[PDB]
Amino acid sequence: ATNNIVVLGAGVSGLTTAWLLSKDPSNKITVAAKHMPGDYDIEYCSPWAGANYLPVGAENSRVGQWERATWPHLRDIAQNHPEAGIHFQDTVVYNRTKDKPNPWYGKVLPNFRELSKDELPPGIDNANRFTSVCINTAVYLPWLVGQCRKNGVVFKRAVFKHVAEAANAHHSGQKADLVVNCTGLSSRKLGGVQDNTLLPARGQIVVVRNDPGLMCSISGTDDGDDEVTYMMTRAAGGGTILGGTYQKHNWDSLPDPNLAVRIMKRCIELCPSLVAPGQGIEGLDIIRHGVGLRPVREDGPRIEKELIDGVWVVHNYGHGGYGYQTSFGCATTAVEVVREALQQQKQ
Amino acid sequence: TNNIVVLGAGVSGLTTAWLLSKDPSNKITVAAKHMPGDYDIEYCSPWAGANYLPVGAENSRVGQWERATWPHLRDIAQNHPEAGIHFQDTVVYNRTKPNPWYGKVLPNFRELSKDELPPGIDNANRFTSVCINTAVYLPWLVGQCRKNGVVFKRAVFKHVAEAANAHHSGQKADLVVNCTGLSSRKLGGVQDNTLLPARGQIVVVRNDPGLMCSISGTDDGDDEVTYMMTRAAGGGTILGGTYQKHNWDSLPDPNLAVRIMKRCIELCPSLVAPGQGIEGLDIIRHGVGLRPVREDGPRIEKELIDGVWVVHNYGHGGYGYQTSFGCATTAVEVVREALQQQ
Amino acid sequence: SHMATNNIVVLGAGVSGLTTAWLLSKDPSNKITVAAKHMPGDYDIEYCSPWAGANYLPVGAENSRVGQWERATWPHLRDIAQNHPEAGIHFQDTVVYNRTKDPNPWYGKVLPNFRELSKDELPPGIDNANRFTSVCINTAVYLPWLVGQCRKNGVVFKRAVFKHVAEAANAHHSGQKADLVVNCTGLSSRKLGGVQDNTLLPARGQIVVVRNDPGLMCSISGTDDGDDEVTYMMTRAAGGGTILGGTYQKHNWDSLPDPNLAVRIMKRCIELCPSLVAPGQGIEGLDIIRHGVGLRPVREDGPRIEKELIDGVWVVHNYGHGGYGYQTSFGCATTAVEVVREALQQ
Amino acid sequence: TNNIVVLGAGVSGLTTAWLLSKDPSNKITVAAKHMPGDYDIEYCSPWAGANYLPVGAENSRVGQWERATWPHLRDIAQNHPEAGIHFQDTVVYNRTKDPNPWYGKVLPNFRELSKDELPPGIDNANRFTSVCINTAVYLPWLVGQCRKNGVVFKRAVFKHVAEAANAHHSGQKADLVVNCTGLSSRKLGGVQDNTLLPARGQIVVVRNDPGLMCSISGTDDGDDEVTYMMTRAAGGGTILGGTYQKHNWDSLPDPNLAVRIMKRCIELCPSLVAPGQGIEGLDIIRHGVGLRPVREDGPRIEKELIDGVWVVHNYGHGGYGYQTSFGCATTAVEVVREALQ
Ligand SMILES: Cc1cc2nc3c(=O)[nH]c(=O)nc-3n(C[C@H](O)[C@H](O)[C@H](O)COP(=O)(O)OP(=O)(O)OC[C@H]3O[C@@H](n4cnc5c(N)ncnc54)[C@H](O)[C@@H]3O)c2cc1C
Ligand SMILES: Cc1cc2nc3c(=O)[nH]c(=O)nc-3n(C[C@H](O)[C@H](O)[C@H](O)COP(=O)(O)OP(=O)(O)OC[C@H]3O[C@@H](n4cnc5c(N)ncnc54)[C@H](O)[C@@H]3O)c2cc1C
Ligand SMILES: Cc1cc2nc3c(=O)[nH]c(=O)nc-3n(C[C@H](O)[C@H](O)[C@H](O)COP(=O)(O)OP(=O)(O)OC[C@H]3O[C@@H](n4cnc5c(N)ncnc54)[C@H](O)[C@@H]3O)c2cc1C
Ligand SMILES: Cc1cc2nc3c(=O)[nH]c(=O)nc-3n(C[C@H](O)[C@H](O)[C@H](O)COP(=O)(O)OP(=O)(O)OC[C@H]3O[C@@H](n4cnc5c(N)ncnc54)[C@H](O)[C@@H]3O)c2cc1C
Repeated sequence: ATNNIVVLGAGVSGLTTAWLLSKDPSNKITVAAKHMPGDYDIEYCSPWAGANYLPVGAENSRVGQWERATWPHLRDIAQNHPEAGIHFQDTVVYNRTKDKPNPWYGKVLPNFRELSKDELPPGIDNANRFTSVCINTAVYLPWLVGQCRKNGVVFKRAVFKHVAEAANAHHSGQKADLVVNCTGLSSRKLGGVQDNTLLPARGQIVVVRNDPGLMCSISGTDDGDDEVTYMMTRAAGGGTILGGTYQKHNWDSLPDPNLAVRIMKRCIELCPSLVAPGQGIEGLDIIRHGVGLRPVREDGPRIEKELIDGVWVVHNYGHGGYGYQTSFGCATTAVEVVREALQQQKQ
Repeated sequence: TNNIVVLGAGVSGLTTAWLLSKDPSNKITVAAKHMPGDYDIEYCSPWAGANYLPVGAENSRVGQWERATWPHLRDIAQNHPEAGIHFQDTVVYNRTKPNPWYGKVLPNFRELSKDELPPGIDNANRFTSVCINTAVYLPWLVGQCRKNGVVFKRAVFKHVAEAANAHHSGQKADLVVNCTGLSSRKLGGVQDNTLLPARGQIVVVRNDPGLMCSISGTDDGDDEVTYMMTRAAGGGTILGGTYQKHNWDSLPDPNLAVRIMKRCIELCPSLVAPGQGIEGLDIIRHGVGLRPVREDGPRIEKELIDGVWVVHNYGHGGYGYQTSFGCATTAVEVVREALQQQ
Repeated sequence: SHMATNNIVVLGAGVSGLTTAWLLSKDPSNKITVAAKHMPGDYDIEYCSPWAGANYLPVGAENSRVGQWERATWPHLRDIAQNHPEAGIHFQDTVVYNRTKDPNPWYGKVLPNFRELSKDELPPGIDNANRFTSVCINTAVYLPWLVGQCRKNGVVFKRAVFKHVAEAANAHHSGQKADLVVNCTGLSSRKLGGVQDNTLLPARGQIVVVRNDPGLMCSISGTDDGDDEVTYMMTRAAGGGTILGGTYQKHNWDSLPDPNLAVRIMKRCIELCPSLVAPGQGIEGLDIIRHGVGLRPVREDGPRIEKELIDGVWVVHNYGHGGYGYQTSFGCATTAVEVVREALQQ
Repeated sequence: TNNIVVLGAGVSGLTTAWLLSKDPSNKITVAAKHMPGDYDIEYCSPWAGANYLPVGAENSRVGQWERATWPHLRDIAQNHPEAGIHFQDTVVYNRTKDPNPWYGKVLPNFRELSKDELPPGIDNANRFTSVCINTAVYLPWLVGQCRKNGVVFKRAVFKHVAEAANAHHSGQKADLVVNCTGLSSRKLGGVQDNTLLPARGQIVVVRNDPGLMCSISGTDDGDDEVTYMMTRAAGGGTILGGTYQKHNWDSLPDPNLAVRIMKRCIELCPSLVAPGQGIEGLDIIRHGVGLRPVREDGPRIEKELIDGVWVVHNYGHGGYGYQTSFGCATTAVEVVREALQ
């Protein structure tokens, strides 16, 4: 007794859901996707990410629980599988006086300490230090492809205009029993879905060779509500990602030079160890610039079943700026919605 | 214990670092300007198809390196699907403008009879070779190095000797292996005047034709070729191509792209649905790399430069993946030789 | 009773901004600064004008505002084509096909050498076809030519970026606060402070620029390749190259040319007017220069030309020209001049 | 009627076409791959600043051409504002870390800076008025001038120079081809000039108007990096430079080089930004890279019978194609006229 599943999409959400589904021997799985790991394109968010684990959800929220559920998997991969491109990094988070002390992730993440009042920079209300992970997305996304392959997942280049078409793309040559929709921001335009609550949150990055040795971030800036500051160093020499930008309803794919300059200035002033004692922006050794669009949904991630044109579909999209840090938690819930959808299909 | 900096993180660098990492007396840093995940004109490896299609003559250095590399690639395609290499049926058509040595090497080798060969075609070979999804394989190689304790660092060097100061131990490296490819033309203390780019333009499509096919030449020009190959694990199909010596142009030419796409659908029509032309190709993107061609082929040899022992492994032209393990095995041999003198 | 002066800032340097600047400059009473983020010679998705074909081929209903602006614009364009070859406009023979899937249009009484194509001559699946002489603008010559025409009349051009329309009033070259600002920011009026026009939307248009000169302009009213895909061609004056189109994708901001869209544009164009290539050739006979994508500044109510007081500054809008900014330019610029003269009456 | 094909539409071709067009016995086709409005690394002209800042020795071919060029540029700036040429105040700083030039006798209000006027680390400095060309207005303006005189323009790619003689708008084989292909003369058939080489120049285009052209003799960032700025006429933007990299063909702007251009420029002339601002004070339009067509012997202006066609070359202008444009064009016309007999 087998189930033909097409996972539509090959970003974090598609790859993590396909991998977890593949652990069930009754699932025969095709990952069908327009863009694959190795691709850089504005329609494909996953490779643009930093990425790190830095919870943004409230303790009792859906997102918060998803973040909480994801950590043990990411820690497991970081501890046991150096081939996956995940490493542990010391992390500092600064919260400005113009604004949260002792967050829930303090009980979860290793080496959590709250910094003393005399250790705080001017303008900072509270700060904390802890161990978390930075994901080298360029190594990790193909690692997930690889893990899916070991469990017999077949990958296939495809483009669909409507979600129900994905059910005709299963490698068996037979109709899929279920389609899992991990199209992210493309679910805004995809037929049978057309989710109007989706919006891009544009994110510009500068990729640099300089290794500061820790992840840094501040709660806000004085450059505007949509210009943020963070940095993280990717595992396995992948480079340092300097950010950033959070521009809702902005679709612009091309790095803006002014914005790039301001990210770099904000970064070298937040964590000066990026550069030598005397230096400004010129001591950064830039690899490239980049821009992705965060698939922000009004109510956050949509993980639910829907019978669409006589095809059972389990959605798993709308992960905004937290798709990696919710990935395993979200994929797990999706695995259960798939089970539930097939259980209704069986009877 | 030997503090080795591998300068470079393309196929040559990664494959050599991996073979070196098998020796526990080696402490290995990979230091490089560009890493897997990067697309840049200075970084050839991501631009490759890539496949195994020998170009060296039987008893040439290149030929023996190609011969030595096959069992490594076969084993990876057989036993490690996570690496992004799979077996593919291959066709090689030879025009007018037979029994090649790889016929005794590659599985399922047959030569085509004249009743099967189209007009203007002299002879053809059919066989099983491999296609490498380089987007998966390059990071896989990073991962295998990582699993063996290899440390990866982002670095830029003006001079080859500087790499000896980038070792992750903090101590001065005993040896630097120069795996900088085409950058060894300008690299301090190497400055190799016999290196030239052979520009290669590609078209990346979603269409899976089920096989690799290539021809010995085209009517579109001396420097224009036809090949296609489908990458493993849904990596896409690579349509080629171009071999343009002393051409450094990083940008895809729209005219060359259309010609690539025209020649490919004519060579192997199963790329497209019956009666479709170029519009039938679902195009992912275009691409351009520069092959690091060297006149005397790959340079693998030891040299004392500014106190630092240097073993070069560069100048692999269009055949860096298909000589990777073979060249890296020679590099290891020369590394042990240079360390014994030390 | 001193020399009467009006300090005007024209905000924007695309066709709307430039044509309106030029018309205002012919009044010696006006002292004019053109302040703009992008200028002729720049390529950017925020700047629609250099992406245009561009031709004259009316889309407005006879008695509609757009239609009347189109009619008013032809004389100016024809005169420039007639008398000023330096401007990069030339006349070209033009054919339009109206398919059976979708007859004596008003421009038949305006444009020279017009004819209805016969019952015998209409190709399969076409209800009506018309041939006529119109104009093709080499935008890469014409936009800088308009800059030059403004400069002759002492218009000062200044690079500037504003978050709010009122800030343009502080950008006048005289050092004094502007009396009026002309808002010609096209699609950027969606986001610009004090304007925030939610009725603006992009209509993405992708082109292929080629070397091949068919010696005529030709379009069709629709295609088999979807509602958002169209077919046209025009050859720019003065060796400017041939523009192959196209695409009309509402609510699509994508700045990058899609290679599949490019191939289909070229396939359709090869079909519609075969003398692009030497017969026996397909797409490979085209000598491609480059690909290009622009976003047409579509407004639901068409072009906004009205006076508004935003903060202390009188503002005259002239934006929302969609895919017809060149063929309405002089018509629209004339109305704005009159609205400016209206607001200055105080 | 002399049927002339001018092969190429950068400064060399356009200026030469315009000069030849003033003789009514010439029927001229400008045939070119790339035309004004295009951006491509095979097309050098739109990547230029451009300004007049002579580099040739007093009695050299180049310096003579620079000298003869000035009055043409001065005149266009004086009487023809529509052409996008700008009079600009100019300062040239010579570092002590790295002399009364001949152009002191050519350019208006030239004066050496006094001892009190020299900044720290500066040996001597020259102040004068020169010209900045808005290449984006001026190139199309030249096309327009050619058009007014009956020059017809044709998009065309040729693999061999002699083929250009078949592209004449009359339909008859051209009496003469003018080779104005710049760096493309290295690969173009019948020419294949191996003394050509690229000198790569990266620029930053900014909105900030400093009010003057600033230039310095050298850098602390290595020989192949330079420092200059110039503001284009008619709101064309300010061009920040730069680099001079022999044999580098690279078309992509390198971000580290860009950052260093911007720092050197705000340090050379701080009125680019406001006091307190660094590189964030610069309002960037875009980055760009062109390849100067450097030739060993400088510009090649001579007749050559290639196949059955008379070819007058005018290429290899390096970083001085604009400031020698008219000088060189005039000589080419003389060479053309002779070749017709
Ligand atoms: C600058 C930036 C930094 C970020 N940093 C972090 C971080 O530090 N931590 C974190 O957790 N998150 C981060 N994110 C967010 C994270 O990148 C996203 O939430 C995540 O990538 C969403 O992945 P996805 O699989 O849902 O969508 P995608 O990555 O967009 O994948 C969608 C898949 O569906 C395919 N597809 C879409 N439509 C079709 C179709 N019609 N037919 C066939 N295939 C289709 C696409 O090709 C693709 O394979 C960041 C995002 C940005 C932009
Ligand atoms: C279109 C195309 C198709 C191809 N197809 C095939 C194929 O089918 N089969 C096949 O076998 N081969 C193929 N090749 C050839 C293959 O890509 C090359 O032979 C191979 O990638 C060269 O590898 P490399 O590691 O030696 O050099 P590279 O891949 O160029 O790596 C060089 C490394 O050195 C680093 N580096 C350089 N300079 C410095 C510096 N100064 N400081 C620090 N680091 C530096 C770079 O950042 C990089 O990490 C193809 C090539 C092209 C262009
Ligand atoms: C592919 C394509 C083909 C077309 N073909 C034709 C055709 O054949 N015929 C025709 O009539 N039309 C055609 N069009 C339409 C035409 O391009 C537009 O209608 C016209 O360009 C709009 O001009 P504009 O000056 O109003 O806007 P723009 O060209 O975008 O000019 C806006 C100006 O405002 C400036 N600006 C904006 N915001 C700010 C700010 N905040 N601060 C400072 N400056 C700012 C911009 O930099 C720019 O200088 C075509 C369009 C496309 C996309
Ligand atoms: C960053 C930078 C700054 C500069 N600043 C200055 C400055 O301040 N002052 C100054 O004087 N100079 C400056 N220069 C130099 C100047 O830009 C060049 O010297 C000049 O533009 C060369 O013009 P050209 O017409 O000879 O060559 P191009 O501009 O390259 O034109 C060559 C023409 O030939 C055509 N062509 C080539 N091959 C073929 C073919 N095979 N078939 C058909 N057509 C062909 C091309 O398409 C083109 O139309 C600068 C250059 C750079 C890169």
